[PDB]
Amino acid sequence: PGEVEMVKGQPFDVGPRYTQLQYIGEGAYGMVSSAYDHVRKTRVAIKKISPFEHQTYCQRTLREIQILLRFRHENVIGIRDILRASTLEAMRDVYIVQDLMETDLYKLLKSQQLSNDHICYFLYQILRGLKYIHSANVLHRDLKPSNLLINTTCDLKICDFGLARIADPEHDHTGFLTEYVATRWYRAPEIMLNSKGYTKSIDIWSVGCILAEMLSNRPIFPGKHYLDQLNHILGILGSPSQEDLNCIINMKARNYLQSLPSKTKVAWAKLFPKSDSKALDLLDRMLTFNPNKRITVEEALAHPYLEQYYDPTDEPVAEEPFTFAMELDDLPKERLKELIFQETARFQPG
Ligand SMILES: *CCC(=O)Nc1ccccc1Nc1nc(Nc2ccc(N3CCN(C)CC3)cc2)ncc1Cl
Ligand SMILES: C=CC(=O)Nc1ccccc1Nc1nc(Nc2ccc(N3CCN(C)CC3)cc2)ncc1Cl
Repeated sequence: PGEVEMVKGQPFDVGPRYTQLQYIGEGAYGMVSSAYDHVRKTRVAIKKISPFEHQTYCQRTLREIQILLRFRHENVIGIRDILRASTLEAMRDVYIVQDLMETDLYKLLKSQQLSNDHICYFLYQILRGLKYIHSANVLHRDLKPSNLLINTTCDLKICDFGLARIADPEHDHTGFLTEYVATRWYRAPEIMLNSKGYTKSIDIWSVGCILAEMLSNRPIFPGKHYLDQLNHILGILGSPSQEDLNCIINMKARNYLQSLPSKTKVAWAKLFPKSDSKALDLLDRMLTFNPNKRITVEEALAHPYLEQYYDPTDEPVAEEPFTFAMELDDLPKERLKELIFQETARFQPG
């Protein structure tokens, strides 16, 4: 009693309110457990984050905490509680308490073919969530099936906001083949050509890839390495039009694109011969090569595919947009640590 429960050889020091911990899964500097909450008498998810040796991990922890404490929406995961030591020097890790969900879309797509009904309704919930996120000018930037939690009543919640940023269209440009952090398979084509992923179109692309994946139970663009990802995308979308090329003036990007043999766009109905044609039309508009011609989240919700669920009076938006200065990303990790201490203060003490 009063012990420190181990999860996979890692102490999870969340007693006495939270006990009976079981492993759920891991990310790069994070481990998630389920636990019993003795105060609310229910099982919860607890994420242990140990970020304070790396500036980039600190950036991501603060970013996710600042965003999720300020968001409240049915299709976005909430923060219920945060535990950390009483003093800054003692604080070596942070525990984020969240609603325990049954599964993720990744798991579900590995285990079963979805009906059209389920595909449609998951897509709607993803877009409903994303409307709220984008209404605060926040970009998720890492939407994929494993970042979509699902419970036993088919409720879906978006999670993992560690790579989120504010839409910043004035500084989106970068060079050809610039390094990128988000999961390769869900990266839009422009990430590899001229874009830092600072506009809302990059989340729409990822949602397109998720729809494709829900229709066929496999990733649509599974690149084996950075450039291969672009090549997979162009293999299906075909040779960009001249109008779309003329929006790219990075010389190396254009010359790469212009070196490829001519190829016409593959008909979605040929890749997805047994899918609803309305779903394929929406997929077409989400996976457009040119980010400027890609459908917006509002337009996607209004699309005929989602018509059984579409209800703009029941699709709320955030109070107010958010701002995060570029200079945050240059703060020493000791300063990020103090901001995480501050942001988590309102949940003290145990
Ligand atoms: C939301 C992003 C994130 O933290 N994802 C993640 C990754 C691994 C483990 C847990 C987890 N987060 C949460 N999980 C749940 N519920 C839940 C998710 C996944 C499973 N399975 C474990 C094995 N695979 C990772 C998928 C199936 C079970 C339960 N609830 C809340 C959070 Cl934050
Ligand atoms: C939109 C573009 C597209 O997908 N078109 C295309 C059409 C046919 C085959 C491949 C491709 N594209 C790719 N091809 C390459 N490299 C490559 C270079 C030359 C050739 N030739 C050599 C001689 N030529 C006469 C025919 C084949 C083949 C492949 N890398 C990446 C890709 Cl994505």
